[PDB]
Amino acid sequence: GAAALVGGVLLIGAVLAGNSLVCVSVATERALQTPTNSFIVSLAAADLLLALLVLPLFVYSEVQGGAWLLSPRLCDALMAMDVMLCTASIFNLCAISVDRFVAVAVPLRYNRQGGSRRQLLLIGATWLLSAAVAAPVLCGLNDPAVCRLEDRDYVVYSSVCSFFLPCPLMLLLYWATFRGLQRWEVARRADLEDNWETLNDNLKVIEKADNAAQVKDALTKMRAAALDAQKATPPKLEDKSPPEMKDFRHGFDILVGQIDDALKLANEGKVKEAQAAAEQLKTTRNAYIQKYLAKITGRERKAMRVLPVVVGAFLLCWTPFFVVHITQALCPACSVPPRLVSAVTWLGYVNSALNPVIYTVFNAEFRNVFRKA
Ligand SMILES: CNc1cc(OC)c(C(=O)N[C@@H]2CCN(Cc3ccccc3)[C@@H]2C)cc1Cl
Ligand SMILES: CCCCCCCC/C=C/CCCCCCCC(=O)O
Ligand SMILES: CCCCCCCC/C=C/CCCCCCCC(=O)O
Ligand SMILES: CCCCCCCC/C=C/CCCCCCCC(=O)O
Ligand SMILES: CCCCCCCC/C=C\CCCCCCCC(=O)O
Repeated sequence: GAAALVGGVLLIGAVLAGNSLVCVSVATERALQTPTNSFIVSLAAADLLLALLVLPLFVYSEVQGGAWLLSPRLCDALMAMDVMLCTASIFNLCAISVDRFVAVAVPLRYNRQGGSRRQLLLIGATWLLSAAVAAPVLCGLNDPAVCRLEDRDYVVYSSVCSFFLPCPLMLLLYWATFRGLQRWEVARRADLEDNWETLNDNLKVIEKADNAAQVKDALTKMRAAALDAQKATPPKLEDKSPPEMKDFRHGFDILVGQIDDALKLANEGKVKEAQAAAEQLKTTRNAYIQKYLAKITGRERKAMRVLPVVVGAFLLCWTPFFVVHITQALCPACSVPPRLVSAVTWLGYVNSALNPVIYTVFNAEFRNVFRKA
């Protein structure tokens, strides 16, 4: 009993603190405001809701040796929430894989600034779907001194719908996505990184230049780097002929054109004007260039490194739970030691504390936002 209490309090504390720190960090920091991180916030919410609505009465139950002394309707409420929040977590890991696959497979360019908010819409769908899976639990599925899902048909249904069916689908999509990105990565990575650096560095030289000569020299180096980068063809388009190739180079053509206009200004000694033109180059790079540079240099694939770790931890933490529960539901005679049933439940809930740690260790932006304690 004391161990359930101690472990339980620590668990609830860790989930609340870790996941709130994630939510607030995506809130405070512009560098964490990305499409992927919308889902990460959603997952954090699921874990916060778990710590607030489910874990306390779960811990209380465990201190009372598994006994349930409260009403059966409250039990039904708790179990529906339990099922929904577990399902929401999984469906959101699924949604990330669907979102990232579409981002990689379907390059889009918008006229208007900003995102489409399609991630928000997908996240909303994810939660409604999870509620749909969980909804029958609220209507009362049990035949009573314990709080368990006794309906064997329902348990098989949800085990399949919430876990054994989405997990293979999500693993296939993550795999296609990573393979998809690899195809965009140029062989001569270091050369393109050099070009990218020459661009970003000299933009900074231009901002703090003392005179027109320095601005002109920097612009000249940018021009050279832009033209070099324009020749770095990803393997995806290497088998293409001079359509697709028109899209790729066109961005660099706009950039060089703007650099040329800026050079004329710098050459005439119009430093202020040349500097303002260099700032408009920053926006062009963001529009037609920067997203594709990060893809073709291998940076976007690198930034996705944290996702397999999150998925891996989830599978590690929840696979025993679902194997135990579907086995029981399929085969009453397949007697699982109550002690093990309890163990795999704790392991499932411990996952809700792990993700903040995983981000901090395995994702650069979260890690850097952390490291400035
Ligand atoms: C997403 N699919 C499921 C999820 C479940 O729990 C997360 C369960 C489940 O059986 N949960 C039981 C029911 C109650 N829960 C522990 C608990 C929570 C709150 C108060 C007391 C006990 C247990 C882990 C079953 C399914 Cl099919
Ligand atoms: C059951 C625990 C271990 C299973 C973890 C599952 C990992 C989910 C992600 C799968 C996609 C492949 C990820 C492998 C590293 C990236 C590959 C690459 O860079 O091309
Ligand atoms: C790729 C499959 C991952 C399987 C699930 C991983 C579970 C996550 C648990 C956290 C362990 C953290 C310790 C790792 C330290 C090494 C980090 C590093 O080398 O960069
Ligand atoms: C600001 C990041 C959002 C998450 C906040 C942190 C949540 C709890 C994590 C802290 C536990 C730290 C465990 C040690 C790993 C960090 C070490 C490192 O930075 O490399
Ligand atoms: C996606 C993660 C990996 C999944 C692991 C494999 C899942 C296996 C789960 C089901 C095994 C339970 C079946 C045992 C009783 C079956 C009754 C019978 O044989 O008639």
